[PDB]
Amino acid sequence: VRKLRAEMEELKSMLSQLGKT
Amino acid sequence: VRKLRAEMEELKSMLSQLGKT
Amino acid sequence: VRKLRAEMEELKSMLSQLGKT
Amino acid sequence: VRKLRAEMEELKSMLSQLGKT
Repeated sequence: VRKLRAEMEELKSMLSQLGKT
Repeated sequence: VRKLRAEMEELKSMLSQLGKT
Repeated sequence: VRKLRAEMEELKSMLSQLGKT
Repeated sequence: VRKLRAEMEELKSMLSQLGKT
């Protein structure tokens, strides 16, 4: 679940990026 | 996963508000 | 992770609906 | 965790689509 966690970390960045628009 | 969950909850609320515009 | 997956699905569906406006 | 990962990918796709708007 290291890959799982890296995918979640990417998702968080994408979510915060849309949330700053 | 708490921090990811909170980022999703934030975006879901902002989208619901945008849908009332 | 069932509930986190459901929340992702809900958010995905909201984004989809926004993407059709 | 396969289903969580697949839903995450679908969510990321919708996030990317909106960033192209």
